[PDB]
Parts: sequence; structure tokens; C-alpha cells
Amino acid sequence: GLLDGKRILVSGIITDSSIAFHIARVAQEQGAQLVLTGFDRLRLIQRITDRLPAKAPLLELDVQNEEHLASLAGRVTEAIGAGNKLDGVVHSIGFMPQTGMGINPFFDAPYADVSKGIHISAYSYASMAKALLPIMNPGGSIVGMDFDPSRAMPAYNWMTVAKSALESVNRFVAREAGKYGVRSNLVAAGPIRTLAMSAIVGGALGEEAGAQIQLLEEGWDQRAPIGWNMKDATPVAKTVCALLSDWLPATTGDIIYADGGAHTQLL
Amino acid sequence: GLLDGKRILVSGIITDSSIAFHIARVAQEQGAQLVLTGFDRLRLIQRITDRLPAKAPLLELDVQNEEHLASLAGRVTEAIGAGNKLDGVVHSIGFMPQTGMGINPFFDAPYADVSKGIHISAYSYASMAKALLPIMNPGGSIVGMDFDPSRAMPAYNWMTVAKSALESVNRFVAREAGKYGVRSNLVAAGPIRTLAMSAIVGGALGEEAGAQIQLLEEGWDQRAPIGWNMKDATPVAKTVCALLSDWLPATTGDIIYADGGAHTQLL
Amino acid sequence: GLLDGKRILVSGIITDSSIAFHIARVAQEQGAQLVLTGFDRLRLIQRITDRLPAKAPLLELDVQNEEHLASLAGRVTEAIGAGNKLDGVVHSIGFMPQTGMGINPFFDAPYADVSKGIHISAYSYASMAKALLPIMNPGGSIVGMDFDPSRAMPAYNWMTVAKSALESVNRFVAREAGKYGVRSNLVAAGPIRTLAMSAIVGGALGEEAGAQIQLLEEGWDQRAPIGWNMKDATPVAKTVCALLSDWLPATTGDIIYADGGAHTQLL
Amino acid sequence: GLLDGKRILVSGIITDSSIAFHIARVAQEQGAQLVLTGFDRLRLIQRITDRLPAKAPLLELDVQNEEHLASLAGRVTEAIGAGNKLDGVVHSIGFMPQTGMGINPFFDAPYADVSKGIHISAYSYASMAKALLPIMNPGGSIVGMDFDPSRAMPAYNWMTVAKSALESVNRFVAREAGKYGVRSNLVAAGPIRTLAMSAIVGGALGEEAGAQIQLLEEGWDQRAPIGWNMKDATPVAKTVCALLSDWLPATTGDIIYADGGAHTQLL
Ligand SMILES: NC(=O)c1ccc[n+]([C@@H]2O[C@H](COP(=O)([O-])OP(=O)(O)OC[C@H]3O[C@@H](n4cnc5c(N)ncnc54)[C@H](O)[C@@H]3O)[C@@H](O)[C@H]2O)c1
Ligand SMILES: NC(=O)c1ccc[n+]([C@@H]2O[C@H](COP(=O)([O-])OP(=O)(O)OC[C@H]3O[C@@H](n4cnc5c(N)ncnc54)[C@H](O)[C@@H]3O)[C@@H](O)[C@H]2O)c1
Ligand SMILES: NC(=O)c1ccc[n+]([C@@H]2O[C@H](COP(=O)([O-])OP(=O)(O)OC[C@H]3O[C@@H](n4cnc5c(N)ncnc54)[C@H](O)[C@@H]3O)[C@@H](O)[C@H]2O)c1
Ligand SMILES: NC(=O)c1ccc[n+]([C@@H]2O[C@H](COP(=O)([O-])OP(=O)(O)OC[C@H]3O[C@@H](n4cnc5c(N)ncnc54)[C@H](O)[C@@H]3O)[C@@H](O)[C@H]2O)c1
Ligand SMILES: O=C(O)CC[N+](=O)[O-]
Ligand SMILES: O=C(O)CC[N+](=O)[O-]
Ligand SMILES: O=C(O)CC[N+](=O)[O-]
Ligand SMILES: O=C(O)CC[N+](=O)[O-]
Repeated sequence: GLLDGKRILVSGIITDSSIAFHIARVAQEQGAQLVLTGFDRLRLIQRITDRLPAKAPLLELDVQNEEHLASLAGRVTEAIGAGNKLDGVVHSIGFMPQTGMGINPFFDAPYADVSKGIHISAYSYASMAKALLPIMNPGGSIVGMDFDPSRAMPAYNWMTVAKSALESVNRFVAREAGKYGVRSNLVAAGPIRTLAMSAIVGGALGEEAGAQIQLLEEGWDQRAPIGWNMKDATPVAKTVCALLSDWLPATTGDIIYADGGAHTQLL
Repeated sequence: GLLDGKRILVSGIITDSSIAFHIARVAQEQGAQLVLTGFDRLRLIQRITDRLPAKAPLLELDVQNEEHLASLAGRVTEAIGAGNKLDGVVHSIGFMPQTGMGINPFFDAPYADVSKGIHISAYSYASMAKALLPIMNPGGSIVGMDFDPSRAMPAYNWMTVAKSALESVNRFVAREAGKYGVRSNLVAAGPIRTLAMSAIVGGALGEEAGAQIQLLEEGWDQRAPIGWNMKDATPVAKTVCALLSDWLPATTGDIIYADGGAHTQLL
Repeated sequence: GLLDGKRILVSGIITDSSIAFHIARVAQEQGAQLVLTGFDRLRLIQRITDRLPAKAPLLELDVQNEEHLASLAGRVTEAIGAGNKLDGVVHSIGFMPQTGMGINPFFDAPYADVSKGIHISAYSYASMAKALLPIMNPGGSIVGMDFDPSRAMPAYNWMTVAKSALESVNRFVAREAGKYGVRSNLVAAGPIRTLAMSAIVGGALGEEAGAQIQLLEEGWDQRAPIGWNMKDATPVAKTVCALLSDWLPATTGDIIYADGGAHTQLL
Repeated sequence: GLLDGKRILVSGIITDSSIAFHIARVAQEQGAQLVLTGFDRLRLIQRITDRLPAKAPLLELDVQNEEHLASLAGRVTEAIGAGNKLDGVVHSIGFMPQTGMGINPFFDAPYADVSKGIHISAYSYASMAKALLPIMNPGGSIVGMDFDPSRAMPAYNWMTVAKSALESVNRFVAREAGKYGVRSNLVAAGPIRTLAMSAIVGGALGEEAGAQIQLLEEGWDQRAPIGWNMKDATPVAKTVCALLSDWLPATTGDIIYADGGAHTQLL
């Protein structure tokens, strides 16, 4: 077991197509004892997570709720038991209002919506680290989900800006995490066919947006020297578990690219 | 004159130590007709800008004020004359509340403060582009002021995150600017001894923060193969004018490093 | 005149489609006094360069010839006159044997051929800097021609590896150049339809290789927010002149992208 | 066992201080069946490798020897047995003549020495890939040792250029490796006190060189949020083993930084 007898918090499960679900699944398969956090639809998330190989306590976490973050460490300690600490934390949380994405013009996205997006997608990685580092063991690992924003691309728009902010936050979280002997890193995943992506490809945020994202997917597999399967989140999940493990102990404030090596090729 | 006959909006003058003041000065020296935008203390800015080689109309622009941005293009056209468009736009605007910087711990920065900082420092570049692109000529140039946030550093904290977000926004503005035949680029300047900068070195955001920024400055000059004078904004100002000129016509969504080449050296 | 009164050595003119020819043309148009350097076919280069706006002394330089480099500074001083120094140096030199490029498998390139390519394309930038820095004025500029090798691509193969080596060498040349008050920078140009480029598209280095280069140049124009005209070297030439000028005085060991902003966009 | 049942070739053991020795050690600890390759001093290498947890066949490989590379796959197949293939390949090979490093001026390095350096340090990664990919299983992994050359630094000089070339080669090897279902990645390690490094700090390549490398070391630990122990190669070894494992299956043509996160921080 890669994560044998490691206590790992996993956020960001909403459906069985969620990357976080596949992270949670592979984590438990490798002997990790999980604490799950969920947002808004808790009855749904509890039902979805019942299909995981092992049962895991589910805590409510809205990263925009200061009370939720303030109480989180206590609620996690209650779930995993007194005198026990976290060895792992997975940030798999991302949102951007429709106005900040798709055929909705880049300039027409009002800041109130962008701010909400940056709050949930970027700042939330710092606030999660703050809440949970006090209850994290030395040799611990914090991992966030990233989408390479080094270059602008159609439709992703302000979500790309939010990911650029996240990458920057990760490098600062790493500074703080370092004091606790804890690593902080992002996995830059290739495109994964979640509900949200499938909807976007289906034209949910306008036709050209779906068209450009479908062209982006196809270009991604073409470029990737080992190919890229957008319907298979397992390679991403295994990469998150690699960073949660003891086998990247000199990597922090950094980004691991689980993208089939697409970002290393132009074509 | 590098910018002979070019009409250029220049934001972000507050004092004569402002990078924007030195941009404005060098721009006018090179035959540019300037429109100035100023925030909050207009009587002050009007007095400061009277020392510029040529007199320039000063417009009020708070980038957080929706009415100011909505009205901006009209007020600019009124100043430069009907049937006349801008050839240049300088974003020299930046702010992060005290909580987002210095010895004020990175995790203790409330999002309301970080959001206000990202609004003025990152989003404002997109909203300035939205307002002004409709009144910009083909072959035009938009330039923003950047501080390399590729790597985390002490004290700069959430301002670095704000700069990471700005870099991402610039790449998207470039996509929109391209339709108007306009270029969008950032100048990544080295540390410049502004009033706010001197205050920070003086320990205005805590002793440890001032100590770290002073060590960062000294390391910057050491690394820079052509040295770095933090008391000389002229090389930064000349670099902005180079991007405002017709002499970088194939560069857009990009970053020019006016840092003495410090970012290209480890030491 | 951007380069009025400046004495600039320009290498790498072989035909009138050469980037160096357009660099030389734009430089002379901006009041630069040129020293030209040519390889092997001197009669040809002399004839081609007669079409430049002004006549310029032509010196033989094979960068693989130690005597040519040893004697260079002397021969340049004789041409521009004793007591006069160079203000500018353009490295527009590039070669990789057929085996190092095209459908010729990457692994099948003999090192003897790769080494010849790296010698001419990468090391020669350091060689030219060594020979010429002693006869260069303070505030001077050395500029090399680059093709972004940050990501691998089809056909370019070992030429990409050579460009990666050049980028690295440039950063070290900048350290040495710094002592002389001289800047060292690369222009990362987009694809330009030179004789060799046209031949390669025509299938000169195999059909599949020509097909991939044609898809690369087409993808380049699409990505570029301000488009990319591969038949127009003028934007590249103007960018070199910008670096040779006094208007990027805080940029060294660095890379300016004259690529229509293609490298800042994914699509 | 992380590498349970995996057959892995490991090059670049010369002493027990070698990074390759620690890679080899940690690999065997994790259930890997090793083939070792050695250069020049074979009686020494056999003696050194006797201290490894398990007995491993040692094959002679000079990467500059065409006969050695042509015969390698056969000699490896003989060692691991007919109908058995490699699941892993470790390139831990690096050399640059004294003239290419230290206080020996950057410009004074003759290309013959630089070419020899680039041959062993960069090209050899492609040579090993060519020889060994035919006898490598799907889901296989090739790993090379890298020192981040993204920024120039004192003393490392042409070895940095060689590492820049290696990074570029890796991205091309990945394209070829991809056809065999094999990944190709570099581990960018922080400075490790090998016999060679200890000698350099001792002033073996001049006093100023040793002084700069000692300042680089100390700055590295300072910057690294989780610190950096240059006397501990285990974190580098564990990182190579992570890439050799099945736990980074979507990472190829890429670079993993085993540097304490030093490359993510400025200070
Ligand atoms: N799907 C892709 O193609 C892709 C690629 C790379 C990176 N990512 C990143 O992966 C992460 C996971 O997203 P996904 O693709 O699995 O989609 P998803 O919708 O399944 O996951 C997003 C999660 O964010 C949670 N969330 C939203 N707002 C929240 C809030 N205020 N507080 C707490 N949780 C909140 C949702 O409940 C959900 O569980 C995101 O950070 C996303 O940006 C996505
Ligand atoms: N000084 C440095 O060391 C340094 C280094 C690199 C980049 N920069 C960047 O240079 C730019 C200019 O800053 P500076 O260093 O000249 O300092 P400065 O204080 O002189 O300039 C900042 C400007 O931002 C303006 N501003 C603040 N809030 C605003 C708002 N809501 N609407 C409109 N304008 C607003 C201020 O009025 C001021 O004119 C900033 O973007 C800064 O981040 C600074
Ligand atoms: N054409 C493109 O698409 C493109 C794109 C970006 C960068 N570049 C770079 O621009 C530079 C100029 O090449 P180009 O595209 O104008 O083609 P070109 O063939 O016109 O220029 C190459 C030049 O190299 C010279 N040269 C070759 N071997 C030499 C040697 N041993 N000593 C001295 N000079 C030697 C040739 O004589 C010729 O003048 C090269 O470095 C090339 O890699 C080209
Ligand atoms: N030690 C560091 O500070 C450091 C940091 C990062 C990366 N690296 C890289 O790690 C790798 C291993 O080097 P090291 O630091 O363990 O030092 P080392 O001297 O122990 O290892 C170098 C190895 O290269 C081998 N070698 C030299 N020429 C060869 C040839 N022609 N054919 C085959 N093998 C040959 C030597 O026999 C030796 O085993 C190198 O690629 C090095 O650049 C070193
Ligand atoms: O967030 C991302 O990066 C993917 C966009 N999406 O489908 O939610
Ligand atoms: O804003 C910056 O990037 C630096 C100057 N400052 O205000 O601290
Ligand atoms: O060298 C280059 O980058 C392009 C010139 N060429 O070989 O076609
Ligand atoms: O090879 C390296 O990068 C480490 C320097 N050294 O001691 O050989």
C-alpha cells in the first residue's frame, strides 16, 4: 500500500466522475484512511461516496464559509480521533461563474463573479492549508488540482486566471507548510470528462466554446507522447497519490503534470 | 521621437517617484501626446504632473468604479478630440491591503482584502482594456506594470499572487486586443524605490519584511549581469516606451523583463 | 533613426530571404553603420548585400574556423577605423546537418553531425561574443536569432536541442557581456519562409516532415493573437533593432518573442 | 515494494557518493531486479556495487563508444534472460572537462571539450534510449539526472549548457519512447556532495569557483521551504524510483524537481 496507514483529507467529490472521487478511490486502494469534505449537496455526496472501496467520514466544507474553516480542524480531529493528525490533504475544489467562462466575452465577466471564482479556486487552497496544517504530521503532503494556465486558451477564460492565482498561492502555502515539515504541490491534470466538461462540450456555455474545448481535447491526445484519455481520471488520481506518498519527499511549491506529457510538446 | 505623434493614456501617477511619472516623462520626451488618469487625490496628481515636460489632460479613474470605466472612453475622446483614437495605454496601477503583505502572516490575509488587491492589480488591466480598446488605433499598444511572480518571495505575499493573476489576464487581453490590431504586454520591472517601497524597507509593514525586501534588492543588483539601480526608474520607463513604439510589433500577451537580467541568473 | 550613429556587426546573410538581410536592411534604414560577416559563398553574399540601402564592408567569418575568430576583431577595427568600437553585434547563424532534422529518425542523428550543428548554432554565439566584446562600447548590444525550444516539435529535432543550448549560452554570454556594460539577448522569431524553410515545406527533408512544418506554421498564425505572416521577416528585423537600440537597456541574458504572441496561447 | 518485479538498468555508479548508487540502493530496497552499467574503472565499480543490498550484473558502457551502445541491448538481454525486457532505465551520467567549468573563463572553453561534455551529459540520454527502447516493456520508464539550467549560475558554466541540451533531448526521447508505451523524464536534483562536488568546494576548479558553489549550496537550503541536505542523496533516489514506478503514469518529456522546492522560491 503506497499510502498504507496514512490519514488523508479529500475535498471536491460531487459525482462519481469527479477527479476527487478517483483520488479517494485509488487512495483507499493503497491503504489510506480517508476523511471526505463535501459542499452543499451532502445527501448526494454521501450516496456517491458509499461506492468507495472503504467507508469514510464525510464533513461539510464550504471554503467561502469562515465558520466551516474555523471549525474544520476540530471536526476532522473528532472523525480521526484525539491525538491523531492528518498525513495528507487533497484540494480538488474549483468553480467559476458562467460569466467568467465560455462564449460569455472575457471582458463582460463582472469582478464580483471572478472574485467568487478566485475565492473558491485559488484562495481556498491557502485557507484549507491554514485550517489543516495545525493538525498535520511532519512528512505530510498537501495537493491541489491545477489546469496549466501558463498560456491563454479559449473558453476557460477567468478559470485559467484563477488557476494562475492558485499556482502562485501554492508556492506561498509551501513556505508555511515547510515549517510543519509538510510539502505543498499541485497536479496539473489534462482535460477530464466530468459532468461539467461533458456539458461544456455539449455547448452548455455556447457552441464555439464547446467546439474550441473539443478541439483542445483532440489536440491534447495528439500532442501527448503517451496519448491522453480524457475519460480516464485514474492516471491523475495515481499522480495525486504519488505526491501524497513518501516517494516525492524533496518536491514542494511545485507542479506535477499528469497530462500525458502534452505540455512538453508543440506539434 | 520614438513615440512621435502617438496618443497614449498613462495611469498610475501618484508621486514623482511613481514608475508611471517616469513612463509619462520619457513618453513626452519621445514626442507622445499624453492623456493622464489619476485615482483619489487629483489635486496632488495635477500638481505632480505639472513638472512633466509637456502639459497633459488629467482624467479621474478609480478602476474599482464601474461609472468611471463606463464613461472613460468618452472623457478620453473629449480630451484628445473627436475622430481621434489612442495609439497607447499604460496600466501602472497596483494595490494590496497591508494584511495581504509584510510580516502580516500569509494565511491571515482576509479574502475581502486579497480580492480588493486582485481587483486593482490584476482585473483592472482587463477592464481598462475593455473601456479603451474601442477608442484604440490599429498598431496600438497596451502595457501593464508587472513584478515577476514565477517564484514566491518574502513580504510581497498576496501582491505576488495578484501579479501571477495579472500575467494570466494579460495573455487573455492580448486575444481581445488582437481583433483591434492592438498588442498587450507587461513590463516585469526590478524593485524601484517608490515612496511605498522606501516605507516597506523602513519597516512600515514590520521589521522582518523590511529586512527581507532589503536583502532582495541587494541580491537583485548582484544577480543582474548589467547591475540594477532601484533608485533609477528610467530603464523601466524606456522599456515601456519600447513596447508602446512600433519596434516590438510581433510581441503580444508577453512579458518584457526590465530587471537588469536578474531573472535569468541564479547565483 | 533608432540606431543613428551606432556601429553594428550583422552575421548570417546568405540570400535576400535571410532574416539577417532584413535585420541589416531595417538597421541601415534607422541610421546604423554596418559591418557585414559572411560564410563560404562570399561572391554571392557580396552581390546579395549590394541590394541593401547603403554599402557595408563584408568580412569572411566561418565560426568553426579559429583563425577567422582570432583575426575578427582586428579585421572589424580595420573596416570601422582605428579608435572606433562596435555598438551592436547580430548573431543570425544557424545550421544542423540533414541527419539531425526531418523524417531522418531523431535517434539516427550521429553525434559528429549534432556536434557540428551545436557548434554553429549555439557555441558560435559565445565565440562571436569572445572575439567582439573587446571591441564593443559600453551600452552595447549582442543579439542572437532563436526558435522557441521550450517544447519539442516534429522535424526540427536536433535544431531544437541546439536552440535550447543557445538559450543557455546566451545567459552565460550576458554575465561576460555585463563586465563590458554590454547586453546579450535572443529574438525568438516565429517561422520565416527562408529558402531552407520553403525547401523543407516542399518535402526536401521527407514528406511527413514538410507536412508537420506546414501544420506548425498554420497553427502559429491561428494561435498568434495579432496573427503571424511567415513571408514577412520585417517584424522580426524590427524586434532585433529594438534590442540593438537604447530602448531595452535593463534586458540581458533574456529572450524577446517576435512570434505574433503565438507562444503565449495554447488553442 | 514500489518497484516489485520491475527489471531496471541503472548507469552512473562510480563511488558510494554517486547519486546512481543511492538510486540503485533504494530501487533494490523496493524489489527492483537491477542491471548496472559502469564506465572505465570496472574493478572499482564492481567493488562499490558489492555493498548494494542485492547482487546485480555489471555491464561496461562508455556512452561515447558506438560498439558498447550497439552491443548493449544483447548484453542486457543475456543478463536478465531471453524473453525478458527492461521496465526501467536510469541515465545518471554527466561529464564536462575542467575547461568547461570553474574559474576557467566561460569563453576560454574550446568546443572540442564542450562537445565531449554535451556528448556524455546530453546526447548520451538519446543514445541509451535508442539502444534500450527495443528491449523495454510497455508501461516502462526512462529517467535522467538533471541540474536546473533555466537560469545561468557561476562555475557550472558549460555543464549548465549541457543540462539545457539534456532537458531538450528528454522532450524528444519522450516522443520516441511514447511509441513503445514508455515514459521519459528528468529528475532536477539540488546540489549533492559527491566526491566531484566536495573537490570543487575544496577549490579543485579554483578558489572563486568553490566560493560561489558554497554560496549556491547555502542559498539552496535557505530558499527550499522543506530545507535541502546536500549530504543526503536519498530524497533524489526516492524521486527517481517514483518516476520508475507506476505512480506517475501520465508524466513524460517532463522534469521532476527533487530540490527541496528551492527552484519555486526567490528570497
Ligand atoms: N475536469 C478537468 O478537465 C480538470 C482538469 C484539470 C484540473 N481540474 C481541477 O480539478 C478540480 C476538481 O474539479 P473536477 O474537474 O473534478 O470537477 P467537479 O465538479 O467534479 O469538482 C469540483 C468540486 O468543487 C466543489 N466546490 C465548488 N464550490 C465549492 C465551495 N464553495 N466549497 C467547497 N467545495 C466547492 C464541488 O462541490 C465539487 O466537488 C478543480 O480544481 C478543477 O479546476 C479540472
Ligand atoms: N515599485 C516597484 O518596486 C515595482 C516593481 C515592479 C512592478 N511594480 C508595479 O508598478 C506599478 C506602479 O506602481 P509604483 O511602484 O509606481 O507605485 P505607485 O504607488 O507610485 O503607483 C501605484 C498607482 O496605483 C494607483 N491606484 C491604486 N488604487 C487605484 C485604483 N483603485 N484605481 C486607479 N488607480 C489606483 C495609485 O493611485 C498609484 O498611482 C504597480 O502595478 C506595481 O505593482 C512596482
Ligand atoms: N527561418 C526560420 O523559420 C527561423 C525561425 C526562428 C529563428 N531562426 C534562426 O535565424 C537564424 C538565421 O537563419 P535564417 O532563417 O535567416 O536562414 P539562413 O539560411 O538565411 O541563415 C543561416 C545563416 O547561417 C550561416 N552559417 C552557416 N554555417 C555557418 C558557419 N559555420 N559560420 C558562419 N555562418 C554560418 C549561413 O551562411 C547563413 O547566412 C538562425 O539562427 C535560425 O535558426 C530561423
Ligand atoms: N551531484 C550534484 O550536485 C548533481 C545535481 C544534479 C544533477 N546531477 C547529475 O547527476 C548525474 C550523476 O552524477 P553524480 O552527481 O552522481 O556524480 P558521479 O561522478 O558520481 O556520477 C557521474 C557518472 O558519470 C559516469 N560517466 C562519465 N563519463 C561517462 C561515459 N563516457 N560513459 C558512461 N558513463 C560515464 C561516471 O562513470 C559516473 O558514474 C549527472 O548527470 C549529474 O550531472 C548532479
Ligand atoms: O476547472 C477546470 O480546469 C476544468 C473546467 N471545468 O470543466 O470545470
Ligand atoms: O507592487 C509591487 O509589486 C512592489 C511595490 N510595492 O508596492 O510593494
Ligand atoms: O533553424 C530554424 O529554427 C529554422 C530554419 N530552418 O532550418 O528551416
Ligand atoms: O554535474 C553536475 O551538475 C554537478 C556538478 N558536479 O560536481 O559535476
